[PDB]
Amino acid sequence: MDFTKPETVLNLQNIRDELVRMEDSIIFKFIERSHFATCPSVYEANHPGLEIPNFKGSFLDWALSNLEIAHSRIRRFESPDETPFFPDKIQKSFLPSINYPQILAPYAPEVNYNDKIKKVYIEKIIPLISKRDGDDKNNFGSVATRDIECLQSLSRRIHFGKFVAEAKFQSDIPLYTKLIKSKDVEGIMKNITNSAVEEKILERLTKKAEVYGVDPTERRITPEYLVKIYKEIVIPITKEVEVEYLLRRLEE
Amino acid sequence: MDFTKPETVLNLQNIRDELVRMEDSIIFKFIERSHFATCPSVYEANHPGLEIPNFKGSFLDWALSNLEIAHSRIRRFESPDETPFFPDKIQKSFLPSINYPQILAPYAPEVNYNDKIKKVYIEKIIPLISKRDGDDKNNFGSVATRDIECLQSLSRRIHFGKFVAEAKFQSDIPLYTKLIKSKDVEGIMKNITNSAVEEKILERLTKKAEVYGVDPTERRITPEYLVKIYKEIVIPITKEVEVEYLLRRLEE
Ligand SMILES: O=C(O)[C@@H]1C[C@]2(C(=O)O)C=C[C@@H](O)[C@@H](C2)O1
Ligand SMILES: O=C(O)[C@@H]1C[C@]2(C(=O)O)C=C[C@@H](O)[C@@H](C2)O1
Ligand SMILES: N[C@@H](Cc1c[nH]c2ccccc12)C(=O)O
Ligand SMILES: N[C@@H](Cc1c[nH]c2ccccc12)C(=O)O
Repeated sequence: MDFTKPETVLNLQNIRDELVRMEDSIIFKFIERSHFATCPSVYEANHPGLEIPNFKGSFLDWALSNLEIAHSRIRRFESPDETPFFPDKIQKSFLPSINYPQILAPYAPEVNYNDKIKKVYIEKIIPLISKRDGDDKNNFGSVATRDIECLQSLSRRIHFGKFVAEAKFQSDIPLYTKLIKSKDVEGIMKNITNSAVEEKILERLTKKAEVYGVDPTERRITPEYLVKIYKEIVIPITKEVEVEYLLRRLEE
Repeated sequence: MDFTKPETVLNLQNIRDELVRMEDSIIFKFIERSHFATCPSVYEANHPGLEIPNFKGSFLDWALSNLEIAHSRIRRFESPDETPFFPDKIQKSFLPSINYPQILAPYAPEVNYNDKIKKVYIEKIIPLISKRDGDDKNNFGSVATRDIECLQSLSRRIHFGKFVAEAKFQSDIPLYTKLIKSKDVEGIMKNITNSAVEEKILERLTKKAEVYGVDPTERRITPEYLVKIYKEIVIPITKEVEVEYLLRRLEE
């Protein structure tokens, strides 16, 4: 799977292989975040103890958005597989453009669930993966930066749906063209769901969590929780992006 | 703790013991609700697909209010520990009155947070305890009825604050009389907060959630979430009722 070989990019298998390598990345990232308390204050927008000059949002917010700006400048978002958590704040690259062939539809950047991911991450995931409950009054930076690692991997993974979505469309235009004109969610949802795969995925996760989540010489990550996270969130939103991308596919 | 032994009712310990038995009730209720999707449509007031003849409100609304009426008739609300979610719609009992001695101040019925509880329950709790996200197009009744079980236990528990509040007042009139005339929230808040207890509570919850939330032969309820719910909502609003009841205590 290379971005300058549209064929390898739109291959459904190659895509799944890539999602797989990501499983480990996410696990690792979770494991790292697991070393710190939940740190409520990091996520509170405009916390009194952490007022950020000219900024409405959370500590995490500041850190993340800033990083997105810096990165935007060095071509981060002109890569189709990277969708910004703060699209309203990203500048243009001061580096000559990498001219990636179009592999997706022109509106792809507009398909963007980060808003959700971030909320669910903070509300549902954190409680599952952190040591204690409470503020680690002098690790907010440590926590935030890690949070961002998680968030950027989740977003990459999830937004990969677009590639899958496109891949599936391509492979039976009529079936999908029919479904899309109809705005037949349930029908589309039915066709993209492939439970067999979803299941085998949760199986790997459980093993990985077992072997990675424990010092081989315990439980920095709970296998059940890792499954829960994926099963309830990761995989549901990935599909949720496929339908979305699909509805607008015939668009224009 | 018997309602016809004012002394056992106003005992701070007996009261805490009763709040404890409730922990399990709530857990059980959560666990039951956990079997179904979030079912957005149940909570939407006047949903097009579920228009209820002569009724402005949600499906849940209809079901709950109706039940409150029926119950009111058979003496439900003349019991001090039961505070109505729909006080504006409850009738009088067609059964001879149980004549409970006054154990609380006369305005107690007026101290009523259901409005909040219901909103927070729907917005914050549901997302934490349900299987999937989405409408289970043919379980709205199943979901609603369960929702009501949760709501009625939460409300009972939370409004128990009044009893605690009264209990504490009684045990140092001057301190509180002083505080109340002053409208000294923070002072009152400080005196009723007893972190030690709050903490031991969250400890039990975590264990219970572990043992109850899993088939002993998993995770119908997440221990962390159960704590979150209590820590963030249950316990905060219970206090919020104690101050409220307290401010109006000297009233008249
Ligand atoms: O075809 C696929 O492989 C993709 C990925 C997906 C996931 O989230 O892992 C797995 C199974 C499918 O039901 C969906 C979602 O599309
Ligand atoms: O004295 C008490 O026992 C009550 C109950 C309470 C709770 O919500 O559990 C626990 C501790 C106190 O800080 C408050 C709230 O008053
Ligand atoms: N992988 C692409 C885009 C990219 C991904 N992550 C980044 C972070 C910073 C800058 C660019 C990127 C590239 O570097 O060409
Ligand atoms: N426990 C009281 C009041 C009560 C509680 N829940 C009820 C439901 C319906 C009718 C009455 C009640 C009684 O039954 O005497």
